[PDB]
Amino acid sequence: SAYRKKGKGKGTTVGMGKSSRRFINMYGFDPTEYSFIQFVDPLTGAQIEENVYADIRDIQERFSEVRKKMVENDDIEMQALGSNTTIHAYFRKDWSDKALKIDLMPHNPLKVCDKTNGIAKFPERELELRQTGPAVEVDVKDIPAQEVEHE
Repeated sequence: SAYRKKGKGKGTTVGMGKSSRRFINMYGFDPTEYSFIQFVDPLTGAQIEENVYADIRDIQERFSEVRKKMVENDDIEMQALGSNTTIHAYFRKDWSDKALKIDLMPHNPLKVCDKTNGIAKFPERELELRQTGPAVEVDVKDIPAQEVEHE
């Protein structure tokens, strides 16, 4: 008697795969809104936030600071004092695209006193506050503005 059972020969087919995937997502936004009139002085260059119902009481209050530093700094003597009425009003375009520059004056007109030839004016009446000058429209970026610089 005799027997031979040779074999038991099998194999294995294994196979895996690396599953690695990167991803990058980021999006910001600068939601800014501003609708008002920018007040500025022609003399030096004061700055104040005025609106449709801007009250002189306010503009005069903050103005005190500007004028204070001006005279304090000691730069002039009567350059600013010589004239203190005309104000520069900076308006903003409808779509805040361009910037309008219009100057305005107070409602306190004066007159000259003299008892000798006091009629050196043209034949007109109702002489009231007239337009001191035309308006200047220029892009906020166009005008000489100290654009903020990134840190």
